[PDB]
Amino acid sequence: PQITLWKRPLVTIKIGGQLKEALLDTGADDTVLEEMNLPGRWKPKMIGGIGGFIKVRQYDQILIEICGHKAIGTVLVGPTPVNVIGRNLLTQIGCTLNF
Amino acid sequence: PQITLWKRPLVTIKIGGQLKEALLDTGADDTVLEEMNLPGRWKPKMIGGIGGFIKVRQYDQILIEICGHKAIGTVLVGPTPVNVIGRNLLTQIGCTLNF
Ligand SMILES: CCOP(=O)(COc1ccc(C[C@H](NC(=O)O[C@H]2CO[C@H]3OCC[C@H]32)[C@H](O)CN(C[C@@H](C)CC)S(=O)(=O)c2ccc3c(c2)OCO3)cc1)OCC
Repeated sequence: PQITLWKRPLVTIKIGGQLKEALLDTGADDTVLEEMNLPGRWKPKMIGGIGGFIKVRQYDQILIEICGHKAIGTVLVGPTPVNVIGRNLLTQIGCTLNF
Repeated sequence: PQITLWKRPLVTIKIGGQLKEALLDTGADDTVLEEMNLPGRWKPKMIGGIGGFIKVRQYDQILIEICGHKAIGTVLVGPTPVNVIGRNLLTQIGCTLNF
């Protein structure tokens, strides 16, 4: 599909057996999701943007489905104000910018 | 052009007659550039990112060319970690997400 950018590019994702809403974010290197108690091990990480850094938990080899497109990769979990799908997963679903 | 996302979608922009590098950022509502000198009036504003809020200078109706495509819109100047082109200008140049 084609998503215009008049409004926030919000889509439904499936992760850890749950459905959530997330932004398709070409400015995000990594994927950052709201607090959720995913199973398994993790590693601490800090990520920075406008306003500074937040602390997140890095989970690897996580399965996510985005608009029926499956992907598997690293997900960062923490007190982010918004769920963002970053380039690590956008590439896997074949997402491009076009103008 | 069609831009894949294996690397950051960085492009050259021209603003205030000066060339800069900026990130096409579908997760940003607004366009935020690092500290620079711009001609014209401005108003102080606050914007919030992943780590908190920052103070910026709001310049309205600014000419800015993005990868060969002209826009005229609002540009925020302040302590952003990187120059980001937000949806307010991505829409002007006809940019969409596609997968
Ligand atoms: C519920 C209240 O929300 P809120 O206002 C904040 O909400 C939002 C916060 C963040 C975003 C996404 C963020 N957009 C953003 O900053 O846009 C600004 C300007 O336009 C406005 O529109 C939305 C906010 C304003 C970028 O797309 C992506 N970022 C990096 C980018 C700056 C390049 C360095 S990143 O998120 O930091 C990030 C993601 C993955 C990573 C990483 C860093 O490093 C490793 O992987 C969207 C909405 O609370 C205030 C505390």
